[PDB]
Amino acid sequence: SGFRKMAFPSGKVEGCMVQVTCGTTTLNGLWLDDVVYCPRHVICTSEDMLNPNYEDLLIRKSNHNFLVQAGNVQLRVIGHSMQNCVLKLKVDTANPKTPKYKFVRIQPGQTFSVLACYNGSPSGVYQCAMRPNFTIKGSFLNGSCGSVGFNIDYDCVSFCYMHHMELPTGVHAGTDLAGNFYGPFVDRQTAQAAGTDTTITVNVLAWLYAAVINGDRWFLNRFTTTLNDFNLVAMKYNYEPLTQDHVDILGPLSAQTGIAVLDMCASLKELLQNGMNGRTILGSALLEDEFTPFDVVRQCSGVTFQ
Amino acid sequence: SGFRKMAFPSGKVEGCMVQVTCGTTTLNGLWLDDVVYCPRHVICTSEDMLNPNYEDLLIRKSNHNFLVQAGNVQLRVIGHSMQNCVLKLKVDTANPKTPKYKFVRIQPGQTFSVLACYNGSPSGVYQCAMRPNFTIKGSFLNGSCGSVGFNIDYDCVSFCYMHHMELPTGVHAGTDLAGNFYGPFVDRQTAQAAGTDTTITVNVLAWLYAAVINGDRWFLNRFTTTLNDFNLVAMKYNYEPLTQDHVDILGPLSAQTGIAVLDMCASLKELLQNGMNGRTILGSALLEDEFTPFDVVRQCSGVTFQ
Ligand SMILES: *[C@H](O)[C@H](C[C@@H]1CCNC1=O)NC(=O)[C@H](CC1CCCCC1)NC(=O)C1(NC(=O)OCc2ccccc2)CC1
Ligand SMILES: *[C@H](O)[C@H](C[C@@H]1CCNC1=O)NC(=O)[C@H](CC1CCCCC1)NC(=O)C1(NC(=O)OCc2ccccc2)CC1
Repeated sequence: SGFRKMAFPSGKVEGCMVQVTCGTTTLNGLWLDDVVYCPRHVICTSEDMLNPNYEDLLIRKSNHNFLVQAGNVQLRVIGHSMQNCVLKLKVDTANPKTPKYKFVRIQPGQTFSVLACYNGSPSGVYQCAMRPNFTIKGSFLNGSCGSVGFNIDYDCVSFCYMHHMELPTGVHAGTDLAGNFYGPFVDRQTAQAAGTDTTITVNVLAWLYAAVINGDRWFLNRFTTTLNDFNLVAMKYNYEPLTQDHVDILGPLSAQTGIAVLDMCASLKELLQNGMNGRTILGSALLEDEFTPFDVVRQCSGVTFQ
Repeated sequence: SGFRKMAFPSGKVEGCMVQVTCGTTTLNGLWLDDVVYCPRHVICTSEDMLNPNYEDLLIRKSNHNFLVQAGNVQLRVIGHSMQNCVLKLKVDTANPKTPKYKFVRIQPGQTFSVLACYNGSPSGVYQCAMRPNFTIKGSFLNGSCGSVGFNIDYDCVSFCYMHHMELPTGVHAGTDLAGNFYGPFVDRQTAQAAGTDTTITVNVLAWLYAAVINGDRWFLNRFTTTLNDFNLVAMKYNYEPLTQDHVDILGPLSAQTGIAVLDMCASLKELLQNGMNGRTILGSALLEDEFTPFDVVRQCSGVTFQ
């Protein structure tokens, strides 16, 4: 038993991290087969940032302007191209450590692990969610751009995030691995702000099921609620609407614990209206929303990877 | 910016995990050079558990009774010995993935990353502290024994924990890698209980400094306190005594933020006496104690590893 904010083992991704230097900017790249992926703002200078035209900026570059360091081995760049907001540097060496992998664009509410890196070297791993407002609440300093977020399915790494920038509220914005920003953000120094966020309802409910699986039951009650009457309460507390599809996804957890999904919703209702009254759930004094239903099942049943 | 409960990159440890099967018991081993380390209760049967004599149990074993699987390659055992509560299985193949490593026995209050494993395959990584009562609040199911906890210093893995058992409160007990239990626990099915725990004061203070570094300051005040008068307050709230050595360790964080250690203690005093009044710190509604001063400095300055 026990329940922890668990990240995926990072080894398959660590073998892919490289350093990319162009001009006065250094950041991380992701090396898969003979391509290094990195944020295109690496080609920016301290006087391009206001309104760059990256197409113009890139046509002025030569391959030898890109300095790619994989540990203590320089990789020679033999071609480059831009895909949305990511740069793809073709190098003459295929990464022998390349895992089985996919690029995936995730939905808000989905979680992933972030391997934070500086100068191509990993610093740490932690678990994130894509917030409903398409930011992530990460931990990123200067130099961390190009760190990636990922999930693992048995032997396959699904890359879903690469880091680009920090917004004025101290939250983070980035792209999928094909260079498309999550949310309305752009890689340009202009007025940009996160916008109002909401709590991921289906995830809170999953975490309440995790609590029950692990022996916290003080928050349960005998009541039920309808989906409609629940969402009327969620609306008021800045919670995402719960859909029937959410209810179906919570089916396995409902069946394992014997607590119908709508009964768990009635418990969440009372927690929202009454607070916890100085009590904790799974070591938290807040309602936690960065565990998906799949995360709960993975951790409570012991799924492994290869 | 941002502050997350960050684990070390797990790749160097993933390359060391193996499966150890003896009789009807399967668990994980740690493969370093030509030795596999695993909990000695692997030699127990479902009718030895009450009061085993492991010396007797082990002399009855043959090398071929130990089935060691490193992925889809069986490793042949050529010798075995017992060191305290760990079994050391000598195999005919040195692990080519063996990192630079140390075995270290940590003090209560120190943190580490746990690579949770089943059948020799990693499941996830998360950050723990050794509690003052020598338990850890982990996430462990049947089959997870032999998972290890570790820290990394630049290129060296310092192994500090290997998992053995779960106590009746749902917390976890285990050994250093030389087989010595943390705390009074024994690998025997008898009445054992964690005992009263306390909050790690020096770590709470470190985390308050992390909050200041990251822009939460609402909890600061103009007051100060003496060490004595602080510890009189900590005593009452089941907090560990703060020593002068703790104060010295918090020196760098004090100097970076400009907030004297004893001034931060006065802030912690008021938080203990008044609560947070519905406010959060670094996304928590509780005072967090599983970040050491070194953890805060590592994450806020961007230390990497190789
Ligand atoms: C890359 O390593 C780095 C990481 C970043 C540093 C601090 N924390 C982080 O996560 N990214 C940047 O430094 C990034 C570079 C620019 C991105 C846009 C294209 C030009 C390069 N800069 C930022 O993170 C910042 N913010 C920003 O661009 O967003 C909008 C904004 C910022 C400030 C006021 C109003 C609006 C912080 C510059
Ligand atoms: C190994 O993989 C496994 C992990 C453990 C299962 C559930 N969560 C976990 O962390 N360890 C065990 O199953 C372990 C085996 C025994 C250890 C002692 C020597 C014989 C083998 N068993 C336990 O974890 C348990 N508890 C225990 O021994 O502690 C004292 C106790 C337990 C129950 C009542 C009173 C006192 C749970 C059996």
